[PDB]
Amino acid sequence: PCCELITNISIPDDKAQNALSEIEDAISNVLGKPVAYIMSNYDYQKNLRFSGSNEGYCFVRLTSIGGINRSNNSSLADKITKILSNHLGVKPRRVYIEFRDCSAQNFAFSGSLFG
Amino acid sequence: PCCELITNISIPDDKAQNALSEIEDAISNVLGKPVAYIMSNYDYQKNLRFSGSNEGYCFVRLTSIGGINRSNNSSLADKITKILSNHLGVKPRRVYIEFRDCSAQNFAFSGSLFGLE
Amino acid sequence: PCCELITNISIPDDKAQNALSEIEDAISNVLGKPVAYIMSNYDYQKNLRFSGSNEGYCFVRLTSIGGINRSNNSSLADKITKILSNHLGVKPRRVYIEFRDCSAQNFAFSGSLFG
Repeated sequence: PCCELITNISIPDDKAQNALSEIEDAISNVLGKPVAYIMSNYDYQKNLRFSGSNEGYCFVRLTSIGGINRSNNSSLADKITKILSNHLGVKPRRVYIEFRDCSAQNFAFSGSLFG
Repeated sequence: PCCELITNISIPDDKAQNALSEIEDAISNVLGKPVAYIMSNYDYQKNLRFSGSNEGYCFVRLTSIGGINRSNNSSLADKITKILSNHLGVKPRRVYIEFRDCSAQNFAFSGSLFGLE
Repeated sequence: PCCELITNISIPDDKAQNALSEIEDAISNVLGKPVAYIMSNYDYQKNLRFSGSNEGYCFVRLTSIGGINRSNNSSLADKITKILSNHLGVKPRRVYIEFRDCSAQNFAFSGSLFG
């Protein structure tokens, strides 16, 4: 799975990595997908806006081959939002999360398709 | 909705904010979605290329829970492209826009999924 | 087509664009699409993580209106991974590629829908 965090909140690299690691743990726990396949990123975007302002805000896009369903999505939305509020100080009402279900045939690793 | 602008065109932060605000207004007008629900971003990507060169270019990805259809897409393609050319100086022929639909069950706000039930 | 490269490997702009040019060539060949239609990007993301570490890694998202299929995906997965290993020094096993199909109705160019 892939976890893209896009935020106008700035924290040092170790603390950014710490937050990603906790999100990775939640993804591992809820989806049951192996660490080997988990990607995460903290993309600092100074011009990011939500609700017509540049106030602190986070958007997460989570892409997964399966595991995208009401139960998992609700669990991860709760967990990920809490992690972000804790480590980045973002208001829960300034956190959006998108869940994307993708097909195995549309992914490649080390130059070959999963199939 | 989420509106991700990716461009190799450098403009001052205040001007980037102004352009994003105008795009937000167009999105609200066409899709009927309140600004309160709109995310937008100006992602300066200096090495972004189109048609084999690093010449001025904009790519926009617009994601919305519904409202993705021929009439709305056409209207927003026209409105957004005009805003970009005006504010950024990009040539319309170097503006790409992608439209993405999302189900409410696959989108969360304040730690909870959108939709009922 | 659009090819978004996201990587925690930093290289100078001239070298970044060279890698992109080679990727563009490969895309043009495999998908039978002229360079005129190809967008590419090199997005340096220093905090990007894969498999639980911040070690050198490349993620590629390739979006096309059609041309997303086993043969094309397989061929491009092979070609793009080789390019990235050659040009960026990344290990093939830390190259992850996502292929996306987009409808022509959901893409616009020059202010008008495709096309």
